[PDB]
Amino acid sequence: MPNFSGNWKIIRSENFEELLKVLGVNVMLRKIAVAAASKYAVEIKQEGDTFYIKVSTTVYTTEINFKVGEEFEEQTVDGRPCKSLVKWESENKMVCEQKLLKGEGPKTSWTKELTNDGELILTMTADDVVCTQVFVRE
Ligand SMILES: *C/C(=C/c1ccc2cc(C#C)ccc2c1)C(=O)OC
Repeated sequence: MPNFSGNWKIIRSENFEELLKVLGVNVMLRKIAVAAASKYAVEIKQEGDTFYIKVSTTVYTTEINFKVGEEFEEQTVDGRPCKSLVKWESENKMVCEQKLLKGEGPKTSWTKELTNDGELILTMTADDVVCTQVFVRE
């Protein structure tokens, strides 16, 4: 029974650098971030409403655990602790609204969707800007 469960590898990444600009990241780091983003792998274990997600590059890995509908702490795309909450939008799309623990900055959110043709699509939004990363089953 195919759901979000599996090992995914990035095949495209539109607007990553623009998003990091909105998050105040300096040019050079933006450019390295982009280079490193072509090696993004994602591992998802899913049972019902409940998700384990590991995202790794060449040199960094992180894990989140969440239940749909339950608040949890994570990091934004610019690595600040935030409050996060995930809701379904349809059978195989979910959206996440984030609010900052401490401090001021852009409105962030993200979405994961499992298309009919077997891709995983990730959007990440900072204010006006929308990054789109497409993944395929490893
Ligand atoms: C599930 C997930 C994956 C993902 C992909 C790319 C990311 C880039 C950065 C940066 C900088 C942070 C987190 C990423 C996470 C996700 O939910 O991301 C928000």
